[PDB]
Amino acid sequence: MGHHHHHHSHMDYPSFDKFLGTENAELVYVLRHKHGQFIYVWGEEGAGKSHLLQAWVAQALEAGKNAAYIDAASMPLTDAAFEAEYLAVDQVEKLGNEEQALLFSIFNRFRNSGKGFLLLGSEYTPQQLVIREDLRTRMAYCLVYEVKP
Repeated sequence: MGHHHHHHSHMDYPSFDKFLGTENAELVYVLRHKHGQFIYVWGEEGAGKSHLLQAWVAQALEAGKNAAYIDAASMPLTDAAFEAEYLAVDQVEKLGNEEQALLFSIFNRFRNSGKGFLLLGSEYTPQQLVIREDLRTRMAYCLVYEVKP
């Protein structure tokens, strides 16, 4: 249920302070629920936080299934990513060439098999980001979800 998303550009404040009991509760803050197969978010999560991405990766890992999250602005993409069934990519925009074609191939392997779980987050939009048209068309297979009421 939902199907409602309207671009309300607010929440530009970090809002954080020292906890700071040094608990392992940081893992509990990660532990969330799963969601749709192909989900693209912008703002509410994909802003260099990726905690919901890590949650989604972890809940898949618990099922004995392969899952990984990659910072597209901190870590490079590898062919090893094809081992994972659940992929999460945050800060997608800085994709260059090989990694972008690799990602494209990932999209194909997903759509071809009828499998593949993907979660992307950034600050703009999939059809507005500076990417090649071959990848951009594949970005349309991912849903756009805003957690805004």
